[PDB]
Amino acid sequence: EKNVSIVVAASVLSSGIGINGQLPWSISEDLKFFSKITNNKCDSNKKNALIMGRKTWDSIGRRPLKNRIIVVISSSLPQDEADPNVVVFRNLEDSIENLMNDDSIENIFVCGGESIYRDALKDNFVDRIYLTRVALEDIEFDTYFPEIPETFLPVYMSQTFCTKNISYDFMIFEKQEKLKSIDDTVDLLGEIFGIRKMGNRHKFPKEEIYNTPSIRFGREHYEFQYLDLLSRVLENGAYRENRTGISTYSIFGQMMRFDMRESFPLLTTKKVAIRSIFEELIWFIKGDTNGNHLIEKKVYIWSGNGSKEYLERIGLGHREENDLGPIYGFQWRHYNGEYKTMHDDYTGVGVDQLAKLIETLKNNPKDRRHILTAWNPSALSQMALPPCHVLSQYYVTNDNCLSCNLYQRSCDLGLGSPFNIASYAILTMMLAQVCGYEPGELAIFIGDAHIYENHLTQLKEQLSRTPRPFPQLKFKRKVENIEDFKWEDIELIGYYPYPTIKMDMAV
Amino acid sequence: EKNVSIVVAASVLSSGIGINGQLPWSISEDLKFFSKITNNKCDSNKKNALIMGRKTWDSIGRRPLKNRIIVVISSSLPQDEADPNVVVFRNLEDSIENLMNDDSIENIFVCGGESIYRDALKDNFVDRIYLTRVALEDIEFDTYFPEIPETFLPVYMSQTFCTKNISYDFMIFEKQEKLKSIDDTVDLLGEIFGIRKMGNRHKFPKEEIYNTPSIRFGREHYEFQYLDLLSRVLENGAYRENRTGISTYSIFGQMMRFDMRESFPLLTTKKVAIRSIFEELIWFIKGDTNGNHLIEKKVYIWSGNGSKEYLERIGLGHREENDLGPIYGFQWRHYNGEYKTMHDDYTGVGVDQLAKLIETLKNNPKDRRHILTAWNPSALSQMALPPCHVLSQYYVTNDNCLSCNLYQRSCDLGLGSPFNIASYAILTMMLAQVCGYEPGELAIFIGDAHIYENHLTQLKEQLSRTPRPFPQLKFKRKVENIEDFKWEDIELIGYYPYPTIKMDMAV
Ligand SMILES: NC(=O)C1=CN([C@@H]2O[C@H](COP(=O)(O)OP(=O)(O)OC[C@H]3O[C@@H](n4cnc5c(N)ncnc54)[C@H](OP(=O)(O)O)[C@@H]3O)[C@@H](O)[C@H]2O)C=CC1
Ligand SMILES: NC(=O)C1=CN([C@@H]2O[C@H](COP(=O)(O)OP(=O)(O)OC[C@H]3O[C@@H](n4cnc5c(N)ncnc54)[C@H](OP(=O)(O)O)[C@@H]3O)[C@@H](O)[C@H]2O)C=CC1
Ligand SMILES: CN(Cc1cnc2nc(N)nc(N)c2n1)c1ccc(C(=O)N[C@@H](CCC(=O)O)C(=O)O)cc1
Ligand SMILES: CN(Cc1cnc2nc(N)nc(N)c2n1)c1ccc(C(=O)N[C@@H](CCC(=O)O)C(=O)O)cc1
Ligand SMILES: Nc1nc(=O)c2c(Cc3ccc(C(=O)Nc4ccccc4C(=O)O)cc3)c[nH]c2[nH]1
Ligand SMILES: Nc1nc(=O)c2c(Cc3ccc(C(=O)Nc4ccccc4C(=O)O)cc3)c[nH]c2[nH]1
Ligand SMILES: O=c1[nH]c(=O)n([C@H]2C[C@H](O)[C@@H](COP(=O)(O)O)O2)cc1F
Ligand SMILES: O=c1[nH]c(=O)n([C@H]2C[C@H](O)[C@@H](COP(=O)(O)O)O2)cc1F
Repeated sequence: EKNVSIVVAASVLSSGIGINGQLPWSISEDLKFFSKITNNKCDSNKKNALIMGRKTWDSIGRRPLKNRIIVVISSSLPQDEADPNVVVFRNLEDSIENLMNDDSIENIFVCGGESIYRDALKDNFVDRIYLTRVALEDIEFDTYFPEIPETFLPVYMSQTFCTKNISYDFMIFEKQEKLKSIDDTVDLLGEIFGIRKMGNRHKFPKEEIYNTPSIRFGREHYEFQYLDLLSRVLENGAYRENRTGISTYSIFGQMMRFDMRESFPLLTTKKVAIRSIFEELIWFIKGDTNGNHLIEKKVYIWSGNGSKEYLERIGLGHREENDLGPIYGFQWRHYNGEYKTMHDDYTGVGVDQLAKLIETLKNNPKDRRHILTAWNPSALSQMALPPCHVLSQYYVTNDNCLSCNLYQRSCDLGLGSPFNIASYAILTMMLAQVCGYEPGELAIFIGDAHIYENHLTQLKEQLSRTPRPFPQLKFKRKVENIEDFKWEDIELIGYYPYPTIKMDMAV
Repeated sequence: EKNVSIVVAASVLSSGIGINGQLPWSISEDLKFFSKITNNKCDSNKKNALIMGRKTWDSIGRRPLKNRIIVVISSSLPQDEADPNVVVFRNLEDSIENLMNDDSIENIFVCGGESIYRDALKDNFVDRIYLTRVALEDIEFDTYFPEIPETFLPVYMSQTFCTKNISYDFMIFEKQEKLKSIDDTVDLLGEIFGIRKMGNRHKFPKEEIYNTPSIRFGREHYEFQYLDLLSRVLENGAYRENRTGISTYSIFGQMMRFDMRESFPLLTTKKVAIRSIFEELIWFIKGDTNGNHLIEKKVYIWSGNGSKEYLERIGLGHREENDLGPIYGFQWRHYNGEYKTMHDDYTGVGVDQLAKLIETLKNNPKDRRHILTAWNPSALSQMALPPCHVLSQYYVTNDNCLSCNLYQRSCDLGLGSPFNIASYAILTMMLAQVCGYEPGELAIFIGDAHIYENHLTQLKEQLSRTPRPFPQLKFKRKVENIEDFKWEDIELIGYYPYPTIKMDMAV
């Protein structure tokens, strides 16, 4: 028995694959993907067979594919022995004669329209599925890819790629059937030493809290860098109290890694409020600490830490209603500046870290001191809340890309973390355009990674959703100064998330 | 054809296993390891056979081991059928009849003295070796474990454990003989997209720069967290210039993780100057920036950045010879203090972060703001060198352990990194004793991880050395204040490193 794999490129939601006898898109890299997989063989004196329907055979110009033998399923095509690279069969079952008879065929690929896909799955001929999920859904389709049967399980999901501002993935599905001593030794050592063995302090998450657990070795989509951290906290998190009335499950010392070259790290397993994230970031960039300016733009994330009852509770009753004090955006633009109120004019006072960062990224790109800090011990007592994202470093690669590292001392994985991922991604892209670079990578290093106990049912629901390709984010215009960005300048392309999940903030 | 494994506990350097008819040590957990490994079986109605010499049979009191059959090799013991749990054979080869005849034996273990080990290896009877490396060498031995033949390769090396201040490892050696489509798909995607696929920017290190490459899935010893970072830089490092004349190979965004409960992360692949590391750390704690105080104690690590030629070169010619300026230990003890010279009295000026950190660690252990920073933009111009270890956070676990996270913007993997690993480990243990806790974990997050080009032959030599168990570090007395620590108070137990490697610092 030889292998029979399905190759298909379908839309991410409705699984559309065609329109009016052709594809709904033109993605060059996806065709090169089709070519390399269908040519991938082990024996030199053998070829692969590509099965396709007649309409698909028409759509490719009715011309052969090099180094391969095309098999056309048709009820009315002549079975002429003229073309040795193209053969015609009357039904799909007969065309699977290559298995038993033809020993010159190594592997078999099904890749030819809805009619052939649906019959190849209903008759249980397919061993593996190569799916290319494309992020295009507000268009018209007339040919779809059938629903994948439950007998298949995902084993691979690539990172998100981008062609002509279109996001797409690459997945592999395997059909289900019915080193040995190293794992045993580690288990025995774990029985002897309790939590003395550090592995037992970092236990692998159980399958019941592992997002898409059938993907073991192919967890390439960088949203798994966030989802697996959720799983790691649910497994190893210590129940601990904190300044709020809501206890958490907390571990210490974690990291996440994200790409920004070919996609934008906005979570797809939950609809993330991208507008509020931006309006908070430009609020930091402008140097503003007036909490009213966010409420005037219908952004209330800082209303909890900016009520008169909260400020008098922490010893800042002399402060105005939403005067959050010297915080993010006051240490960015006026570091070590004497803070009075939020209405005063601070032009010239303090150290403008953001300005020095932009000027250093352009004049000395390979400098190792592109640092933006917000942890100022002399001003902590005056802040409405100590900074969570305390320090960030930036890096110019040899191909003119801008990467970013962030250390955040405390991380609300339910609310703050999805914001921190997107917020510092936008900041890096802003810094890249003003400095003339392209976006690079984003790494976030976390101290107290925790989950609030009132987010448990919500985050467990989020872990039940298999991720979708990351969207794209582009700027509509090039700005003179970094302060000039507006919400209308941001174009979010290809974002098809799961429904939003409500989670209450702990004050 | 059953399995024949060797179980042995030998010294780390000389491979001593016995003295005067008994063990050179008493490690309880190692006996539980011997028991669990020799009892590990698959069939309920089968037993394992334990082969041992006569003198070894004497050393265990001539009493049986539960659920197992002991096989004694002796030329003079009576072959009485009285005891069914003990059988005697006249030579080692005859006793390997367990393979052909007794189908009631599942696995075979050789574990009985130098004479049996050497004959079992010279006759090629052993399939696998379970080695427990013990860090005790300045004692007396009379029975040794033979040199492991080249036909064996290590496949596992556990973390370092500790019993009665003795460090030890657990290794597995396999004998050499004569998830398939996922790797193919990822390789094809790497051909289509160049450095567009993030995996190609983080290529797995080649075997020629991978320390002990035969250990694929068992790289548990946390010195591999440092050695693999060296391998990762040699593979992906971009050749970049910097403020010095010595270029580096640099990557961005890396992390290392170390245990501190059962061992001390002092590198064994190179003899690390631990005294200089400590004398620099207490120099930081005391708040001292006078570089002469380190030179007076024969510690010259800061002499390069504190020469009259270097200081005048970077615009500090007004400064005294070794006046390094407000640096580590001046932001620790006197944050935001106006720095004059190194001779002035700074008692009372600035924010004492170290004092507040200790007081916060004791009074509010689960607080999420145990932060010690050294990045002060207002003082960077006055420093002889901006801080490399810029910010650190501390964490109290539910079992009264103190963990530490460090963000390092720039990392000299040849010189600074071995110091940074050990230094912040010592600092965390000092903070743990003054606050009444035990050492926890150490995680180091790195920005610009690089290797200087004049360290290439040296670090490749270091990568050729298989690691040894981490040592132990204990304090001889409980101190009143953290400033009271002295070098004589530190006892380094079980440190048997490889010879030191000379590497020049880039000024
Ligand atoms: N995104 C992707 O990966 C792909 C998309 N497509 C798109 O899908 C569309 C085409 O698919 P689709 O509409 O389903 O047409 P098909 O490609 O499935 O071709 C159908 C033809 O195959 C023959 N056929 C099908 N079933 C049988 C049967 N049971 N017995 C005998 N003959 C059979 C018939 O030929 P006959 O009339 O001669 O009897 C039929 O007309 C196009 O738009 C194409 O571009 C196609 C391939 C891949
Ligand atoms: N750290 C560890 O893992 C272990 C350490 N040890 C230690 O090592 C020491 C003992 O080892 P060791 O000194 O080598 O003594 P052995 O344990 O190897 O026993 C030797 C005896 O086995 C018999 N024997 C050996 N070879 C032959 C042969 N070719 N034909 C017939 N009989 C043979 C002889 O018994 P006879 O004289 O009756 O003929 C010989 O005296 C002890 O200190 C023990 O504690 C032991 C086991 C494990
Ligand atoms: C059958 N078909 C429709 C089509 C389009 N995109 C797809 N995409 C995927 N992922 N899977 C499919 N089955 C698929 N099929 C095809 C098949 C081949 C070519 C084609 O020109 N292939 C060249 C591509 C050459 C190149 O781009 O380098 C080859 O050599 O295979 C176009 C459409
Ligand atoms: C043959 N021998 C010497 C000895 C000591 N340490 C070793 N350590 C290792 N790693 N490997 C060996 N072969 C070894 N052998 C032995 C064998 C068994 C026991 C013993 O008492 N074993 C108990 C373990 C008792 C316990 O768990 O405390 C068992 O149930 O097997 C002591 C010494
Ligand atoms: N404990 C604690 N956690 C914090 O995150 C935090 C912040 C920042 C912040 C970030 C995000 C939110 C928030 O509500 N996000 C949302 C989530 C889902 C759907 C919609 C939204 C939406 O905002 O529309 C609130 C606050 C300041 N102070 C804090 N304290
Ligand atoms: N560029 C750059 N790199 C740095 O590491 C650095 C430091 C800290 C430091 C740390 C270590 C050394 C050093 O020489 N270590 C050794 C290594 C092997 C064997 C012996 C020694 C020994 O000292 O005895 C020098 C300096 C201050 N300023 C710096 N600038
Ligand atoms: O950007 C943010 N990210 C974040 O994770 N938090 C959460 C983390 C923690 O749950 C809470 C309070 O921090 P702490 O209790 O350490 O003072 O703020 C707040 C932000 F503003
Ligand atoms: O504790 C230290 N750790 C460290 O890694 N360096 C190295 C890193 C780098 O090679 C150099 C400073 O880089 P730069 O001056 O360009 O920021 O010092 C120096 C220390 F003092």
